[PDB]
Amino acid sequence: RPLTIALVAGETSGDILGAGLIRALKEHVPNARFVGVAGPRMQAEGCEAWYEMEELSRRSSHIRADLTKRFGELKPDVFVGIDAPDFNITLEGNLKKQGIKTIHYVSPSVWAWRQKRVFKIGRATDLVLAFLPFEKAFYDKYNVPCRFIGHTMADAMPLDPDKNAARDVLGIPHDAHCLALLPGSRGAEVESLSADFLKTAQLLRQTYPDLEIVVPLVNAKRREQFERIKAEVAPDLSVHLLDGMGREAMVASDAALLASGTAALECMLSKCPMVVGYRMKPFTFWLAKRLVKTDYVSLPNLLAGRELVKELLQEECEPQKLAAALLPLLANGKTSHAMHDTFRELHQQIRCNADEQAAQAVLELA
Amino acid sequence: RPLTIALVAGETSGDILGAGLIRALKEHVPNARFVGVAGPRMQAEGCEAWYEMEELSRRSSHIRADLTKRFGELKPDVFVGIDAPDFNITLEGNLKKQGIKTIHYVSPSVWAWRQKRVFKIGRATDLVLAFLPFEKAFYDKYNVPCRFIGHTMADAMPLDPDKNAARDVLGIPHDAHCLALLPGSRGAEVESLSADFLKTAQLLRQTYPDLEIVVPLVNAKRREQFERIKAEVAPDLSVHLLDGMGREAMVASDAALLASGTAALECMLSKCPMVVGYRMKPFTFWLAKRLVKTDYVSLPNLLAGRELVKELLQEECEPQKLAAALLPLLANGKTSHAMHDTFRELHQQIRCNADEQAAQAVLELA
Ligand SMILES: O=c1ccn([C@@H]2O[C@H](COP(=O)(O)OP(=O)(O)O)[C@@H](O)[C@H]2O)c(=O)[nH]1
Ligand SMILES: O=c1ccn([C@@H]2O[C@H](COP(=O)(O)OP(=O)(O)O)[C@@H](O)[C@H]2O)c(=O)[nH]1
Repeated sequence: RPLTIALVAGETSGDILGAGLIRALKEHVPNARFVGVAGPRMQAEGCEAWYEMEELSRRSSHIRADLTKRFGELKPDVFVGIDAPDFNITLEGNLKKQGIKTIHYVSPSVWAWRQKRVFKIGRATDLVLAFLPFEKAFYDKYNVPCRFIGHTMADAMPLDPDKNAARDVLGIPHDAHCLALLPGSRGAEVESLSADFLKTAQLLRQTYPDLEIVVPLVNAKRREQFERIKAEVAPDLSVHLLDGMGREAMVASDAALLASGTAALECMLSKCPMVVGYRMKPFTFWLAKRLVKTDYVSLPNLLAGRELVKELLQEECEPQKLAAALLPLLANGKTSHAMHDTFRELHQQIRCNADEQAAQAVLELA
Repeated sequence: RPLTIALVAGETSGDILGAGLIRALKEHVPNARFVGVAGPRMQAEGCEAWYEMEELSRRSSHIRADLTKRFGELKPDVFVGIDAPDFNITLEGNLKKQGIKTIHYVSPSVWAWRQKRVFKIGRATDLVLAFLPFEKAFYDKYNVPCRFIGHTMADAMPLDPDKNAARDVLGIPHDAHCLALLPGSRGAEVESLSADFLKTAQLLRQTYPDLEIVVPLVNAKRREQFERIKAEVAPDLSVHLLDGMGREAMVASDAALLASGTAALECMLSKCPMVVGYRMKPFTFWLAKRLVKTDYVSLPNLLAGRELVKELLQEECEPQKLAAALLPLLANGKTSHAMHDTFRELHQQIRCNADEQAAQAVLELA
């Protein structure tokens, strides 16, 4: 049987990676066969599309079950889960259980929000392909086979971009200073940063009165959001509102002000000096930092030094798991009595007559 | 001169702490004088109100400037900043510069989101008053004088609450199992958790068909938000919607399902077994964890291993600071050229022909 590769892509970015992977493999094995969940680019390269990438939830669970069986029957030489970790990691695990060799393409950095998920990746995969070196170093800490392959955007973007050519595309004068404002691809980011970014540009106009200001907006919604904010904050500030074209804007500009994330890497490859501005809910940042630091989020467990009360976070905060955790407690029996007694002990440990303690602290210092 | 204490409270919770502190001090010094920013409870105990607590932004900056001068003239024996860290920490610093002894009451855990702010607290204060032991242990790590005084809520809540009395207040039958649902005091929490909490209760009704469900809602907005979600998720689930009364609901219930935060402590003091459910943006949790782990958030600095590009986060993401950071870059001179060359070096380090690397990884495993 000729080399047969199973692929699953779940988004346009993954379809691009998959098509590039197919082309490179056909160079070494022109007879290779490719099947799975394919977008139009993978299909154009010959990927058999059992399902369309756009089809990636009830339906998703059904597809993953079907692929688990079919890939099980097929026994492909390798399975490559292309990104889409919420779908592919579990699938990679199901196939590894059947002895099939699995690769996960792209570090699921956001998805792997806790140690337990790193171990899930390692158990589900024979190898992880990581774009960046510090991602490989991360998995090195866990004896998880990971190969640093470089970043495809670095292959696609030249070392020395043409600033003047980008300015010609955007109609930006070559003699003017030019500032790129990337308020973010997410609504939360745009809402948090757009006003401050506009005020920043207003301040800079005081020094550079002919400063060109280009604003690449990823989609119509984010655009309408930005115009709304601008109308209330800086109605008289003339700017270039662009539909996409963030790459052109950054290659063209002399500096960029970015929310953060993928833009900062693309900006680096554009050779545009940048300043990164970001703002997040302080309350949740504290919770996260609390968790990273202790594995807990709730005060009873911090006071007890153990998982005294059950904490179900993120994907574990789900009805079935919540109900299973509450059922022993609603029984109002032995378990509830033991938690009751520990609660009384901790209550006593922090019952100190704080008003008097504070009053004494004042009097000592005085 | 009789003992003279300066106090600043900025919210109702701080007014309660301040009034309790005033009463305890008057026990030891009935002639003591109290002045500053006082709510109605502090005033009732005799606190001279130079400003009303409700007045705590342009106006806030003006008040803090005025208090910096006046407290400077007064030279109070002690200044106590009662919570409100965004106002009081800077004020405590201004007064310490004048030799005045300062105490900050209540650990500013959320406000102190990074090391630099812990050092700010230590420089601004002679002592921090912390409700909880792990908060004191935190400041012990930084040689920041901190006194663990216990939690005032533990003083106010009895060790053995009366479940049946709370049920009588709420009209809950004594023979029924009762579940408290606290979907959160913030709109983001209610939106994220209300549906899953309702579905959880629906599942539990399958085992406890007479289960009472009490939902304490902090305000009318959060209430309207919850009813809206319930109308779409569980219109036929009968529940008790309460205006506040979270304490009564928890003392009364046999178990509680809580978003998290202050509720979990109050639930512990209510002797109600609990399950903590929480959900936050994965993307921002990763950023935070990224920062906690490295001090950076942007990919260029992670690749460089230093602050190659300026990152201005949270309170530093402000127009004046953003503009000052962009001005050297817009100059498009020596600095921009050095960042350009480093960008080209990092670009080369991750330009590896990833498609071919990935293809080779597949072929090896096959
Ligand atoms: O304010 C902005 C923020 C981002 N982008 C562009 O949007 C693309 C995708 O950004 P995203 O944050 O969505 O990266 P992802 O999460 O998809 O990897 C990037 O090429 C950016 O250049 C933009 O045009 N304006
Ligand atoms: O879904 C909820 C969540 C909280 N609370 C109550 O709201 C009070 C204040 O909660 P918060 O989270 O605002 O604590 P804070 O941040 O003010 O310290 C607490 O006593 C809780 O019992 C409630 O009644 N329903």
